[PDB]
Amino acid sequence: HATPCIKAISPSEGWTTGGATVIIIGDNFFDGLQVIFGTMLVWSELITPHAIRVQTPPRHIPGVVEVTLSYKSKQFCKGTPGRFIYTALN
Amino acid sequence: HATPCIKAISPSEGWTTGGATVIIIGDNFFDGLQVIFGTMLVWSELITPHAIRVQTPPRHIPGVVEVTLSYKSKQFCKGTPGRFIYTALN
Ligand code: EMC
Ligand code: EMC
Ligand code: EMC
Ligand code: EMC
Repeated sequence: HATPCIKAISPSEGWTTGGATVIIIGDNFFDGLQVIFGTMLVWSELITPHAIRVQTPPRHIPGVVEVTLSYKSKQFCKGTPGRFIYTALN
Repeated sequence: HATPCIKAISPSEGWTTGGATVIIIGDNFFDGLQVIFGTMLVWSELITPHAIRVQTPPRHIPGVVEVTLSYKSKQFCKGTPGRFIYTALN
């Protein structure tokens, strides 16, 4: 299908303080594609039609989150969500 | 420990004629790092310590290649190399 799809993300770990640049790669990306990162909608930008750059949001609490894709307030469910582990320095 | 390594490549397939923009994600990337497509070495452009950008070199014959990294004429090899598949239009 031509539905947006995440292959992998790097880095897949980051501090709770956030702000680190994450690259999401996969299939069928387009400008306007929204990225949802631990439930927060983040600013994003296509590097190519196969790569997206986002900054990690801050997160109150350490642990695994999902990275998913959405457009016009409607999420896509093709494939496997990106997985990102927040860690606390503290 | 601090060694450049490939997690994934997007897209992982290209035409034998080369020139395609490819994003490679991983860890420990830096300025001046080079990429080997089977036997062909190309330059990269750093995006973050976790992603680089290359243009695929042409390959005379279609097929699967191992993708590895290099710096100062010295190839790295940590973990599982990347896989890129050349396809012919003909
Ligand atoms: C299911 C391939 Hg991004
Ligand atoms: C978990 C359904 Hg997009
Ligand atoms: C530890 C292989 Hg990027
Ligand atoms: C041939 C695996 Hg460094």
